[PDB]
Amino acid sequence: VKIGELINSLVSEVEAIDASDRPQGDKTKKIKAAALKYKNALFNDKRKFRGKGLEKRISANTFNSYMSRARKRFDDRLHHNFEKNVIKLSEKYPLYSEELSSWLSMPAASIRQHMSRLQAKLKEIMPLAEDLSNIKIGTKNSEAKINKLANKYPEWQFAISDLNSEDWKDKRDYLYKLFQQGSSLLEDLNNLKVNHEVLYHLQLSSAERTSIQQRWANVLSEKKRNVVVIDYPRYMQAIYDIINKPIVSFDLTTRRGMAPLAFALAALSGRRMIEIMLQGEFSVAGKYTVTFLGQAKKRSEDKGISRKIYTLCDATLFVSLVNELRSCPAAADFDEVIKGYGENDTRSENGRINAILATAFNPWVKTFLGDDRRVYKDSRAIYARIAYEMFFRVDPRWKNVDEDVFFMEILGHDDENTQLHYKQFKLANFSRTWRPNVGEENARLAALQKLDSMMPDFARGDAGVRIHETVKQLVEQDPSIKITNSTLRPFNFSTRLIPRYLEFAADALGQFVGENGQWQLKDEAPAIVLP
Amino acid sequence: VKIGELINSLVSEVEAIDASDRPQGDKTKKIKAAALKYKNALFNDKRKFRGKGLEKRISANTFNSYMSRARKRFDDRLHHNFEKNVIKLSEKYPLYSEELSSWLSMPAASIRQHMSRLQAKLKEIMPLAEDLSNIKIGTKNSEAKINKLANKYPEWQFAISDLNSEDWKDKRDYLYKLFQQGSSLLEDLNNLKVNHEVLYHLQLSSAERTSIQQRWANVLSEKKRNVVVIDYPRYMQAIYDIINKPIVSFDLTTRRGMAPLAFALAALSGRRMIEIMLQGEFSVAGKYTVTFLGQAKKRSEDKGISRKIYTLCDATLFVSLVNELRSCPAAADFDEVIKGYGENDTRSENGRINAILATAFNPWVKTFLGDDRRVYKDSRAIYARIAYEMFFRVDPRWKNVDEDVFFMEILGHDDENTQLHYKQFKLANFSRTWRPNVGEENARLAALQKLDSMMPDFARGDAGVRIHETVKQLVEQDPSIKITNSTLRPFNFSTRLIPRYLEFAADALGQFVGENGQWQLKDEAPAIVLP
DNA sequence: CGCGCGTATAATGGGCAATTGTGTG
DNA sequence: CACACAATTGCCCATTATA
DNA sequence: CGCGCGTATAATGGGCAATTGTGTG
DNA sequence: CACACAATTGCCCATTATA
Repeated sequence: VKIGELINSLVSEVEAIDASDRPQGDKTKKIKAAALKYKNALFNDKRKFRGKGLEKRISANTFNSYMSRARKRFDDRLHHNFEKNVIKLSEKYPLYSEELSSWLSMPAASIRQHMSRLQAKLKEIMPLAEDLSNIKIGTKNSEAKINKLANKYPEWQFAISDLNSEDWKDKRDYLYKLFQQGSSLLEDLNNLKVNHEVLYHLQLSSAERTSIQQRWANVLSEKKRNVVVIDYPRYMQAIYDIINKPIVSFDLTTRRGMAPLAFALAALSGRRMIEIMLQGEFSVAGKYTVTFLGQAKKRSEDKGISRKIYTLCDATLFVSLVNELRSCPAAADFDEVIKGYGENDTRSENGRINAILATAFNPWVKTFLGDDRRVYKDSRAIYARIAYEMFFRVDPRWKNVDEDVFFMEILGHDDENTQLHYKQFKLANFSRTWRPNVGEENARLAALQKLDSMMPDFARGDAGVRIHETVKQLVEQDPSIKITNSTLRPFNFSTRLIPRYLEFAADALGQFVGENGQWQLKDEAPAIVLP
Repeated sequence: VKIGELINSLVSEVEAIDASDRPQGDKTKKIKAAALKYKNALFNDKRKFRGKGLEKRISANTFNSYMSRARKRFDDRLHHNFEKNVIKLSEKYPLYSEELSSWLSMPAASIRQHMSRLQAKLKEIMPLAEDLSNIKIGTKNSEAKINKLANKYPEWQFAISDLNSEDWKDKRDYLYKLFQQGSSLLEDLNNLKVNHEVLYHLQLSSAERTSIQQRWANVLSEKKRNVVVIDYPRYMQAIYDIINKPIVSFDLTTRRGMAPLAFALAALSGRRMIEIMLQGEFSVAGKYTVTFLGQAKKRSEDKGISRKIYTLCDATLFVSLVNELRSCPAAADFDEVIKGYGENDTRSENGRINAILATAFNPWVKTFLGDDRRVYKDSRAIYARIAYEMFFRVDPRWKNVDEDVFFMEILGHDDENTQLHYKQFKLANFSRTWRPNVGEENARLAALQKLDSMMPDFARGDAGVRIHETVKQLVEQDPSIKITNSTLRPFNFSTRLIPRYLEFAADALGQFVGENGQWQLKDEAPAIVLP
């Protein structure tokens, strides 16, 4: 292609197509495996291993991203030696042959889910048995302890609660059979190979993995040692000012047009770009709380669970702006953008979206905030700080839980660990009591001071006031609009006259000429407080 | 032994002794390995695998703790196939034969340190090369970028800064040789087996490991969902009250005696018990800051680094109470306690200490705080909360770093991850302005109200006032002392008279009789605010 | 963002011997 | 005061739980 | 407490075509 | 007003960086 490094797509299929025949072949297992590895080194090298110069090969990041891609291409395919095996275990472990055997003819997509769920259940044997190996099996304290502990270990309540009942001894010895069997099953379920043989060769390499994993580890470390202070009210204000402009007030016929609004909605809820723009689903729950579904990045739990999240302004107004944005022109292509551009588009549907919006949104954001350094996804980091500083010590929801739990749940994380990435911001001038503004107008006022004063004589007759009147009218509308030569020509004023005016109204309009056209001097102190 | 489950010690050596001959033997490698595994299953089973009932075997926790022990018994011993190998790599990679070969005849204890340091250095190639593969090797911007990047990657500055200098091309191509060689070295250094062959069999088992690792994961999770609120001033006070009692004021001829003071010192600095009691080393640095050395639990960096830590009261007074405690009787056995009790004592020197102090301190702590549930090491959790609530937004030390960095550094952790265990407490009524108290005396005052009033006629002559006078004198001393029958007999008062008095002074002394002897009604609201 | 592993300390309870506590002869 | 008997301290270790 | 791994999103820049901007014929 | 030429928008993708 044009400025491409690797013809990726072709490559990726050059193998999914090859390794689909290699397993199709009449030859058998021993050699097939021998040829699969082959295929991979074919894939592997092409991208970053052999016959590659230096400043022309892709990066470790681009390498692992592409690997994920190839690997993912086999998701729906399990190890050749799998089923053969699952059977062997049914035979080997009876009390678990209903579940084990219920797998076989099932999609891989849900075997994996059934196996980890089972592994999870089995992994709880060790502790559960230790708890019992400390409980008087007699009817003295059994009733209590049992119904307390039994109700403490869900998928066992059926065999636990059945200890102190119509039966006793025999139903007990039963468990130990579920134990000694499930305990060694796990030992085998853990060792059991699941995903397709190829995957085991489509891995980076200790060398490559280790050094990436350390690099990343370093990047987020320097990050926690470099906080960026934000001015709460300035920020909050600028956001509220976006939310007000009537939906029509701004252009939405361009991908960039919906940047301000997109970033804002994201800045108020803390949801991820994709979540806002596409698969997120909200419904009001209170003035500042809204229920959410469609958390992204979940390695399929399968479940379409809902989490109650905070909203930094009327949650109703929020759900409507999201329903708005999702409609206006710029956002209608989505049902097609997703479908991709051909058999060589390896991106995900969500990825296809990112291909469009990301470039449209980030640039706006930098201007919006002042400095460049930070991006769109900062709305999360920001939001999470606010939500914290705003509701941790107040909402009786977190009475008995620590801050980490808070960041986790508010973010949708499956462990309090990943929220270590979301703490790069510090708030300067925060008040649980902040409120927006009604308004004033530096702009028109200034242009006014030079109203009639020098407008009848600024030109031959009328002109002087007709331009000024126009410019005023035009500013009163958008107290933040940039008046250029192109802004006034559509109105029909002597071309050699407009610029003559701008050079004049230069200070009242707050514009200066840079190394090109006319611009607007910086307004206030960009939410990002300098060092 | 008496109530022991496994004769551990014997066992552990029954093998270090066996597997020391197994490698001594004239037979060779192939079979030796065959026999080592053998040895292990001998160790392994004896503790938790075969020929073991159920409620009589040890726990997964006791199992992994004991494994650590056995493993650690080989620390100073490397793989048989190691040296053989290190050589092969010197040959294989020249530019790294000085370091690789400098290993060989060296203690294992420092080879391991030399290898991870080298691995670390090599793991930085990937990124460093990518940075360069984006730098104009010409003298246009080289000087700047290079001296910026070169000074950014330490053990490379020698070969990096030497790019834009007396030389150019040849010294560059040099790096790529350090790169292509170090890059594949790592790939091999990572795969290289280091520690003794046995270790690879003295492992738990996916089944066993996975389920422990999940259990633990669960225990700390329920923990972050169960915070314990502490009353800042009550707590702080009770602590300051301990610090004041002149060193002589309390018994230190018993291990328990030094509990109050030990817990207090720990409560003021946030250091670990062992750190306080034995290997910690402090020197004042300011009113509230002190420098510390001897951080425990570090898997030898080798380095005796010092970290500046906070102190919750005069850091000078602090360092003196630590120098005090470390002396008084109860703490002098330490130089011998450490040596152990024989060849069958598998504990660590620090462990040997824990064997003594832990039981002596925890019980005091529970009474001290009110409820039982929590222990000694809570001083850390507490401290870290205070230090946070106390200095995060104030000490200009953390201007550009997030809370996690704070907890980390204040704790001595090697990663902001482990500080997720130290957040179980929440402070109720915290003020950066708290101050102790001068004093009052409910006790004596009350006993006073019943002074002469009814003392001359409380008994036959004198007695009435002589006992009361004594009891008063005795309380004025210790406004918190428990007056029992034994407290007054050494003074020589009619035995059938003391109890007659206590039954009387019962309410002024604030004592009641429980299901045994006389006790003291609870004082205030134990620092642990109820739910 | 979601999934996994071996080590170095602190904490709990048992079985005794010493000391605190009560009556009372 | 001294003696008999009830509890509670205090100890150190082998287990067991946590960072 | 300290040490390790594969995936699902968001962010950056290039090469063009369209539109904003300036002079001015 | 219409035309020539300077910049800046706006786009979507293949890379590359982050959670």
